[PDB]
Amino acid sequence: SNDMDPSGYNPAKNNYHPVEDACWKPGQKVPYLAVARTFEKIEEVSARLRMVETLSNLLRSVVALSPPDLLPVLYLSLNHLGPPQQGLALGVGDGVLLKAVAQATGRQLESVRAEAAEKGDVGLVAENSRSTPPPPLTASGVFSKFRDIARLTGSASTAKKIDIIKGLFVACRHSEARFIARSLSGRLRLGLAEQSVLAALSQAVSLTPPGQEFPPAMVDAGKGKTAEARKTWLEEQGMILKQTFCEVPDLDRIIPVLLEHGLERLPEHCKLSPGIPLKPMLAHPTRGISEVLKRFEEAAFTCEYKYDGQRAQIHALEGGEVKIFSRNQADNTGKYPDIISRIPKIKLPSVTSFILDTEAVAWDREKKQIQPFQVLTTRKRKEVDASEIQVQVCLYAFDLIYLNGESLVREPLSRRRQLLRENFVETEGEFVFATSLDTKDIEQIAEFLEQSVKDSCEGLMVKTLDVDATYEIAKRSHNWLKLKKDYLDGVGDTLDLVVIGAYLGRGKRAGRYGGFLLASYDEDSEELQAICKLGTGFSDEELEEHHQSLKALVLPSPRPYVRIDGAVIPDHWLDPSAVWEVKCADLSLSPIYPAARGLVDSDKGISLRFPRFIRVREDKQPEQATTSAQVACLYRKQS
DNA sequence: AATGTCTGCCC
DNA sequence: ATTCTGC
DNA sequence: GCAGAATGGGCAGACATT
Ligand SMILES: *O=P([O])([O])O[C][C]1O[C](N2[C]=NC3=C2N=[C]N=C3[N])[C]([O])[C]1[O]
Repeated sequence: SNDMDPSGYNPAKNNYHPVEDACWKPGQKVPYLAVARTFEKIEEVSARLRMVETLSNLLRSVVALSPPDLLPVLYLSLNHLGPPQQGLALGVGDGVLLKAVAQATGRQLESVRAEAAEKGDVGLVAENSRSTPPPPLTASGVFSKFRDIARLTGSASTAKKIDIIKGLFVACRHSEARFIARSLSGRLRLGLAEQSVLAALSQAVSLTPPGQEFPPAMVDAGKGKTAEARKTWLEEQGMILKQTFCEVPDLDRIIPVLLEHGLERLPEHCKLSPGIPLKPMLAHPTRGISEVLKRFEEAAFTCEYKYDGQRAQIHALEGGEVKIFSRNQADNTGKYPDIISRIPKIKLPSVTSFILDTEAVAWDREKKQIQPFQVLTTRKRKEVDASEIQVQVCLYAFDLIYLNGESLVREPLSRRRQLLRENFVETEGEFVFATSLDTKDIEQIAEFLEQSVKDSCEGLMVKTLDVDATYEIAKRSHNWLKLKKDYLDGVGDTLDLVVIGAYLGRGKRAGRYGGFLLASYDEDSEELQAICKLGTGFSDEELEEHHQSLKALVLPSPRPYVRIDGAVIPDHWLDPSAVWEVKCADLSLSPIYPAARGLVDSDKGISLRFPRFIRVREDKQPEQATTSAQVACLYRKQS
């Protein structure tokens, strides 16, 4: 009966009925166009609550009509390929994608490239493209082609990905090509990501319980509730799903349990366990110690060195298997044979399993001192052998999430940290507890902040010990504070840099400039040397003003005294004129930027770590910008 | 063999 | 990673 | 304050090209 064309699917309508308002039939694969139309409706709105309801409508229809497609539809909505620990990646960026578009349309790659840049969205290019009879795309078919792309490996694999991609585009109808392309480029731009997908899912399976006989007698379990009881109930079901997901961020595990046992019984089937990465506790920036004392009020807190390495979530399973996961739940085990072989040394004989929250820091065993993050990044990644490791690592342990088969997630940090100290064993330069200070005295805190930089850290992490001090990400994901010198007004490295070029903006930046190429003044050669790009720190209004004043400085070709070497050629070369104050966290030795090359190193120039716009220096012309010699001086002052 | 470009993921 | 902003 | 979307530098690895 339901022969509604998916082109008319409207998951945003009032009084959405999961069966009758779907654009597909019970037992039919969810059409990809149904997902694209949901994306369109989500795009058109800015209230996340409207977005969540719209997605929820789609999901309720999937649960009611096509339950096996729930997982692909969710992954499509998250724009992921599977669980984060499986390390599946498309291996497709704008390069492979635009080359695929060019072939599907007959156009030259430069033309497509130029249009994508101007429109700021590869989706608009693929959609408005003449594709110089295939069945309609389904959600699971598209999902599975994405996974086919990601699995393609070896010589000629790029051509094989382009072929799959072209096959997708030739079957696309209406808005499908826009979202296929946006999916492949990695930016859906819905205004809706993981938190809203979770809210939509918990809402969907609460209103339309999975697993009923068809047609479901219970299509809207909110209908018997007052508005206020409905809100309270959806919030509680949502919290169940979110807290479970933060401990087990694996839809492949969660969805079957959801579909079979329902959401209220989810915690009984999915729990934190070693070997499945969990979502890490994150930190909010603070702009000074006073801000720390106020945000925390009367809560006792501790300060810890903020080490400059990579987060390493170390799992030791019952039975001895050791896994190491990144901050993003990627499996880094194969990267760290040195750490696996040192686990025996770090725990008492009674420790049978754990999840440790640590920072892996590059460590010079000769000098017994910390090495910079840049050195850490020269470690091999895949399938590393333990004897060939050149850059040793020292683990700085700061949290214990799971111990001897018990979750510590609801334990306050005071207790988790005590359990860390009591059950684990320090070895200098191999595994040590984060340097810490428990105080509320500004003097000691300021001094400790100073000491951490002198001890080659970035600053401090500040964490309450007992008040709201648990590790429950679903309750507050940014429960910690980070205090870095470069956050403090007038403390960090600031530079005055010449804007030499602009890059057309993507997404909401389309039609203006999203980034800028900046240069220092090389006094000796009287040239401007590219030092970094810049794309954060301006309000939207400033960004519109920058575009409006700088488009008048656009040059057809660059000045001959403007050296950019390996930096990305700007979309618009700009007459050097505008001078901007830029803050950064650090200077780095750069493989591409020419700024100050030969003043520290004969071949490498210098770039900025985490540059951000502070303000225009309308009082300066290019010759008053920070010089390359000063950039070198700053770099050496880092020691 | 060597080099250059693209990508994913660290921050 | 930093930063901005509509809700 | 959340959640999301803009955006930064730079590495190893995987390919492509020569
Ligand atoms: O938000 P940021 O990504 O800048 O910082 C969080 C990040 O810092 C790392 N870290 C180092 N030392 C730490 C620590 N986190 C928590 N406690 C201590 N002592 C860690 O990798 C975080 O992800």
